[PDB]
Amino acid sequence: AAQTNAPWGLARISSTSPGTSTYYYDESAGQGSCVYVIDTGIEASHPEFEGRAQMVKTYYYSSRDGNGHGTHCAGTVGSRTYGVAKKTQLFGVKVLDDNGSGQYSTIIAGMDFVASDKNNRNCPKGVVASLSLGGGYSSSVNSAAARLQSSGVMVAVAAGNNNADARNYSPASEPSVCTVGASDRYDRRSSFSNYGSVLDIFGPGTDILSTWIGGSTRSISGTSMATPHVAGLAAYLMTLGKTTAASACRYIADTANKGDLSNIPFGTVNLLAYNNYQA
Ligand SMILES: [Ca+2]
Repeated sequence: AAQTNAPWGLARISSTSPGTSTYYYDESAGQGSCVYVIDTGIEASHPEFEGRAQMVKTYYYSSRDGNGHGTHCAGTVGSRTYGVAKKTQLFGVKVLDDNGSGQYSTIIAGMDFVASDKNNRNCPKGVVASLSLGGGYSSSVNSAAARLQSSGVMVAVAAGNNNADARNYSPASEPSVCTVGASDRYDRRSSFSNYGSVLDIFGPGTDILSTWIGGSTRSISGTSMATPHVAGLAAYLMTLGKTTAASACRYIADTANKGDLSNIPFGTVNLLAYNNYQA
């Protein structure tokens, strides 16, 4: 398949080079996989989701996304126009309030929720979780992310937007998950992206067009936007049978574009997510 005039980030994850605008992908498009978006919720009624999105848990008085961030992330995972994995099922877990903040105890509960709830869903090709959130180091937050990964979910987490070493942020610093940095359309590390040895991979994170609340769309930037590209790529590759949840991060790193990015400090991987699709 070929989607012309795609968002630059989709085009980038199907290309060996910057500067193209078509997204190429296998038509299976993540069918039979599931992605949990652990964030501010998802506006499931958005037509871009085509009935494939639903809210499954909230820790607040409503399951509505009153912020937009979670809807934007879900759109990059799996919306029809803006998504990597255009046929995946999307499950929203609202651990962040409508101001975009959440207590660590609530975030931990949401991760343990996903580890159990996957047994209540039909995801024969595999289960992914996209965690576009983060704060200071907490061993409890890291151990919750580690447990989720151990349960058989591919966990993708944002490196954080502090232009600092991700070792000092959670769940970014948990070694066993897939920690995602952000790049821009000219293959530079995004100026805000955290870095360090704990990073596994970079994805597109600057000026990312996706869905928003009110049935709308907008471009925004962050490692939060890079993370759902990687989560959607994992869902896509699972459906193709190329990898499993336990192996997906290593598979993505093994098949990534190498050495493309500038401004990677020594000790941090120089790797940009790539779907290796050949039509
Ligand atoms: Ca890792």
